[PDB]
Amino acid sequence: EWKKQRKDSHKEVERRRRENINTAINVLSDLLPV
DNA sequence: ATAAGTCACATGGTGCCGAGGCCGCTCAATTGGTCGTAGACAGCTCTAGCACCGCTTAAACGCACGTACGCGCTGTCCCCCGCGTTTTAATATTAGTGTATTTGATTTCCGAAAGTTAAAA
Repeated sequence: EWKKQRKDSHKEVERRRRENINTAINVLSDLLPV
């Protein structure tokens, strides 16, 4: 049924968001003096 | 309108910190069990006892009594000490050295034990 697929896709996009935040934090951290 | 998307919310869970709760290792001497032998015993016979008379006269106890002997006696000699005093040496403190003991690791020592037999009234 389609509703579980909707939930799975929503979960996937949420995970992508969560990963993007960490990637941005890491690349920002790599530039700092310390 | 709705698939994508951001977002916060809500719950997940993973990690580290005590901590009170079980647990692990060891040695005391108990008691469990088991060999083998001191122990009490099993017919026993005869020892030196200990009466059990049955004498004798050698001790012995009293009968007498006697110097010896005692026991306080008594002038007096003496000596011990109660102090008083100077001494006087006994405190009782530190001390490090100089063996004195000393407790590990053997490491020989040697006689109790197991044959084997010498000797033994």
